[PDB]
Amino acid sequence: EVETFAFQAEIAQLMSLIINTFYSNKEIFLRELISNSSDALDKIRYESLTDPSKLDSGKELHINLIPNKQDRTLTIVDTGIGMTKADLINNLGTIAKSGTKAFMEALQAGADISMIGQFGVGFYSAYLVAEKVTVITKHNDDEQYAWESSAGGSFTVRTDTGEPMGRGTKVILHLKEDQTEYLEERRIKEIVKKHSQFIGYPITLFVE
Amino acid sequence: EVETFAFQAEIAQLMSLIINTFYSNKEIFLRELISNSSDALDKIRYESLTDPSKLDSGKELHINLIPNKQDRTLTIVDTGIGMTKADLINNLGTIAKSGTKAFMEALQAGADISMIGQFGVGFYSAYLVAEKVTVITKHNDDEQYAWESSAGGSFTVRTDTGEPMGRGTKVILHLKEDQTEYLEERRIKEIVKKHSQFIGYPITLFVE
Ligand SMILES: CCNC(=O)c1n[nH]c(-c2cc(Cl)c(O)cc2O)c1-c1ccc(OC)cc1
Ligand SMILES: CCNC(=O)c1n[nH]c(-c2cc(Cl)c(O)cc2O)c1-c1ccc(OC)cc1
Repeated sequence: EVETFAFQAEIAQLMSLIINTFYSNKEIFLRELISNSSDALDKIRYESLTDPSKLDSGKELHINLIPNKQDRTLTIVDTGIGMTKADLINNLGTIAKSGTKAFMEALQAGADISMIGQFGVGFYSAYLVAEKVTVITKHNDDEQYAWESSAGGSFTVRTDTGEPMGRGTKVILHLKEDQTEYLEERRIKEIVKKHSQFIGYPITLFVE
Repeated sequence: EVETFAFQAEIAQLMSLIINTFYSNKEIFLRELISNSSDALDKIRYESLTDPSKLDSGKELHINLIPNKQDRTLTIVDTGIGMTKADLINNLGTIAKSGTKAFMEALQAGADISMIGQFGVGFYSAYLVAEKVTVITKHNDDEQYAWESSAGGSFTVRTDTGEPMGRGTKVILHLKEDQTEYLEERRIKEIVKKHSQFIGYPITLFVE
């Protein structure tokens, strides 16, 4: 049912750098994950331009933000192109090995962690606030998978038989104990307004 | 030999807005075109991860900047994934119709033209400095095409029989008469250093 994989050495090193570096401006994770959602949404939209049946799995192109104080999770859902099993395994559709190398040569040259997205590995900023991350995804050319990691050098992939989602990607952030401010409506609103004001898809902040 | 197409109404409107709006910070075009080259390069690299024969048409992943004062052109070449004929026709692989709409709702809300790339239509900033633009491209799954436009509502596409390039995209900017500062080594260097310092591919500035 569940396969376990090792992160390539460079990705594991990126993940330790994000987890262990003292760095206070953690809120940029939300921008990186929304921006990722926007890229996936752009992709399904571009595909629908020549093949409208690509949208048979859902015409709505949007991003939802769902906080849950009881489970201590912030979930980001989008109706973008989604990922195949192979995409999930190859670093969630990123060029993360070379992107990590570039990012680290910048960090030497003075840059800081807020610029991680410029190197294509913005996802991993999720580990600034999350102790575990679960990625649930559905691409038109494959079944629904769940990817999951709590860092420490490994991730899992399983075929997800739970809630079918049609098409897209759901990112569930199991928040660190001292990071529950990102479940507060006021705070999420503030971050979205600050860093994500010109995203070309509706972003709905669910309430509790 | 040569097909002529009309820009969708919204793209034509974007192109008039870029050409006719008084706006002095024109140098951002280079950043947008390099960043486009970087995205294409990321794509061929991601593809090679699972199918290394994708790089049979060239293993080198780079961006060259070639000024020519005699022809009055700045050319940007990259060895990225390239575009099929259909990509060229569908707004150079962009979601330009919806991206233009978003960009224009931002311009109402106070944003300026330097943020065009946040809406996926950064290419068209080329018309801040160029009176004509020629895009020559080669994707693994198709032949070599040349796209061309001097705005005014139309572009052409032809199958390019001239210099074969293996794989990638070449953007040739026929500069406006008052915009020849972007052929000066000092100036191009300055712009690349300012706006394009963390691009994960070597950028070579050719000399004359
Ligand atoms: C290749 C076809 N699929 C995709 O590209 C895709 N599909 N879903 C996502 C995606 C990834 C993350 Cl991490 C996220 O938070 C949201 C997403 O939609 C992505 C995705 C993958 C890689 C990215 O690198 C910047 C950004 C988004
Ligand atoms: C779908 C497969 N091909 C590509 O995506 C592609 N190939 N070459 C380019 C490209 C486009 C421009 Cl305008 C440029 O200046 C440089 C490029 O490499 C692109 C490209 C297309 C769209 C883009 O939108 C941001 C950015 C780059």
